[PDB]
Amino acid sequence: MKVYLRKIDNQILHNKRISIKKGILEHFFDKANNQDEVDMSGILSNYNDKVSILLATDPRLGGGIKRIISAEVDKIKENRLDYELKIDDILLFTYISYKKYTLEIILLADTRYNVLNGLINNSKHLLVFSE
Amino acid sequence: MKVYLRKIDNQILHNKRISIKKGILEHFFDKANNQDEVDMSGILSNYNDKVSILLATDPRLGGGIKRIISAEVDKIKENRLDYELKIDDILLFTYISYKKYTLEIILLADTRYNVLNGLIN
Repeated sequence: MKVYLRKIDNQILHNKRISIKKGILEHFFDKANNQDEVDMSGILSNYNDKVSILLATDPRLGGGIKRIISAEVDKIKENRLDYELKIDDILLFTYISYKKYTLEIILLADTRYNVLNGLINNSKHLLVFSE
Repeated sequence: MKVYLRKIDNQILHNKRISIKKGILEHFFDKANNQDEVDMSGILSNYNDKVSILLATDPRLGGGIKRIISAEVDKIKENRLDYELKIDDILLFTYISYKKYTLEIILLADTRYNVLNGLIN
């Protein structure tokens, strides 16, 4: 299994597309080419959409990436009435199969947060491998 | 950076080695070739050694890997004398930078264990 952890920052909260480093493009998104697409779905919402790899300037996720995130935020708001996606929340991407992924938001309040935040340490990006 | 989580199982204990699968070789050990070495230190011990990637005959970690693991075991034994590496303990490898790694044993009782085991499963 492989997982990609990304901490939310103002650039994500503001921009329409999330930047990723080259290591992530190769080791997690399978060396994708510009304008390639992968399927991605949100864990709480089962909202599924197409997310694009944009390699101009630097590697970025686009397409449906923010709609998936927003759908997950919508599910969390059902239980956490006053919740907005915020800085230092963690995005957890799971590789399912080739060009298929899942996405989950790890809140500060989540029981997994301290350990996952512990692993991310200083970076904003981390790949976690197992098996 | 990246992290590789390897649960101790009966194969590791029986075969007395950490096998290397193709995906881990490519994405965590940077497509190392046979006999390439990386630096690796144990977290609790700060014991530093060289770990070889041995692809001939049975792909595996080699070189100093056994000395790093036991050095961590020895640190754990300071506070739990009967501790031995056991099934379901988790090996936490961290990629620091190119050819440079750290290793830590996560026991069942470590407060990090349940969350890390959750990722594995």
